[PDB]
Amino acid sequence: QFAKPEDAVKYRQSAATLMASHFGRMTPVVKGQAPYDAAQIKANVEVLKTLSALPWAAFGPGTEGGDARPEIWSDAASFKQKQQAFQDNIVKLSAAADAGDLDKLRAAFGDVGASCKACHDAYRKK
Amino acid sequence: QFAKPEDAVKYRQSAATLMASHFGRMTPVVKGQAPYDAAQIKANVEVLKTLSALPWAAFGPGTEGGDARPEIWSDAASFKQKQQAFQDNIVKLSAAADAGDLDKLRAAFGDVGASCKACHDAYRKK
Ligand code: HEC
Ligand code: HEC
Repeated sequence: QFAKPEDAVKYRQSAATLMASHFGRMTPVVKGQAPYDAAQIKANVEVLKTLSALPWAAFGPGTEGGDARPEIWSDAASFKQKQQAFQDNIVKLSAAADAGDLDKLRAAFGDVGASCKACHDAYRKK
Repeated sequence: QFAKPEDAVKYRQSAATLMASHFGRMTPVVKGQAPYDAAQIKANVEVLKTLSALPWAAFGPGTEGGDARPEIWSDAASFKQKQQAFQDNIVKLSAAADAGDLDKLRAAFGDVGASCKACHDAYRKK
């Protein structure tokens, strides 16, 4: 869907911006500093689920650039494993949210965050 | 969810970027220049539906900036009418996509595009 590689870069950076907001805005909830409203979090995690599927299609062939490492493309199966595992962790977060289980939400949230960081450590330029 | 107004601006601009991609990537389909796969479009319009609900919450109080006109806030009911009407047009696009009705999709697509433009004309700085 991208006329030029720059358009893919802009897309995936914007998807990442939205994911960071929808994930990070729950930090105060998981820490107990903001109240836990199960319906609110369920809805927010549904948005995050949709968003968290979006970046990967924007690392398509020829879309090199931004702060994306070339090993994303040269090690395609490994990068895929990381994004699929991240979305697996998102599924677990969804299950926790859908159940209205705060303890499960905290745990799942931590696992998601670790998966974001693990990918950035390997595949995002400093 | 925004620590500073700049964070709201960044969010809504990123949501707009993603909406522009998910809407605009259908242009070749509506024009017949790319093939129509009903399932593909149904899925894409579901993503667009999710995205198209997102910008409005990021024009919250104190989030003035970017290319957002101040009349967004001083005429709150009027701006609301425009975003609600836009999402109404998105619902019509969803119905067309879900039905697998290409003629209905073309028509709905045009109405959505007109709604984007009508808001920008009134509420987005040149
Ligand atoms: C690999 C499988 C990733 C996972 C999982 C997550 N992110 Fe990511 N992120 C990744 C890359 C390769 C890049 C660079 C993209 C580019 O072309 O520049 C990013 C970037 C970000 C950014 C910065 C966006 C920008 O402003 O330019 C943010 C804020 C970000 N990523 C956040 C984020 C979060 C919150 C994640 C988990 C919920 C997450 N990312 C996962 C690769 C990967
Ligand atoms: C008002 C109800 C709007 C509707 C409907 C749509 N858009 Fe919009 N858009 C609006 C404003 C007020 C702004 C400026 C935001 C800011 O603070 O700068 C925008 C911006 C955009 C942009 C530019 C984003 C950027 O790169 O900075 C794009 C690409 C955009 N809008 C696209 C877009 C599309 C495709 C829409 C319909 C599907 C649409 N917008 C509707 C206000 C409104």
